Amino acid sequence: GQPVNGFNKDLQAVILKGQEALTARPGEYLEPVDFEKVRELLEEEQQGPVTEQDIISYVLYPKVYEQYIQTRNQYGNLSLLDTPTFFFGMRNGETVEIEIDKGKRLIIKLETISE
Amino acid sequence: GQPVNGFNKDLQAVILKGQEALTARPGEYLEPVDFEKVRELLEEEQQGPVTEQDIISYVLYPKVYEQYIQTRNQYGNLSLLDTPTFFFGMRNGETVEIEIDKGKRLIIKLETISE
Repeated sequence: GQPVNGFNKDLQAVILKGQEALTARPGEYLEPVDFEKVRELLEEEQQGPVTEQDIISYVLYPKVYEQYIQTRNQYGNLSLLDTPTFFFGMRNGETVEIEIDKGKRLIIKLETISE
Repeated sequence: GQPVNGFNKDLQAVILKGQEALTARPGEYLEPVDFEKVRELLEEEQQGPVTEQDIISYVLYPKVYEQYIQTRNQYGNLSLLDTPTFFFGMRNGETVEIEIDKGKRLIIKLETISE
C-alpha cells in the first residue's frame, strides 16, 4: 500500500533493480480466487464435508492450514487440554482430567515412563 | 561328650565354676520329647497337613523350621527356581521361565521398575 510522501525517484529506482512498481492498490491487480475449486480440492485431502470457514482459512494461510489438518488428524482437538498439560504434559504419578466433548471427561494418570 | 584324655581339673574349674559338669553322655540326662504333644502344636498352627517329617524337623530346628513354613506360605516352593533367578531376581527386558510343575512353566518378562 502506497505511503503519504510517495518515494524519491533515484532512491526507488536504485533499490528496485527496475521491477513494476504498481501505482494502483496491490489487491486490485490480484485476480479473484476460484472459491469452488479450493472447496473441491480441499475435499480430496480430508474425508468429505468442508465448511466455508475451512475454505477461507486455507486461502489466507495455505501451508499453515494444511499443517493444522495434520495435527487434528493426529492428536484431535488440542484446545480442550488445560494450558499446563498442553505445554508440559504430565509429571510422573499425576492425575489429569480432559473433557474431549460434553459429558466425555477422561481421567488420565501416568504412572511411570520407562527406558 | 568326653575327650580321649578327659579334662584338666584346674582349667575346668576356673572356666565353668558357677554351674557343674556332666559325667555321662548328654542325652541320658534329658527325658523323651513328646511327639504327639508336638504334632498337635504344628496341627493347630498351620491348620492341617502335618507329617512325621515335619515333626522331627520342628524338633531339630524349632526356630528355623517355623520360619521356613513362613516363607512357604508367602512364596511357595522356591527350590523350583533356576539358581540365577533365586539369587538375583530379574533385569528389565529379561525373559525368564519357571517350572512350577511338570507342564506348567510360566514365561515372565520384567518390563520396568518404577521410582
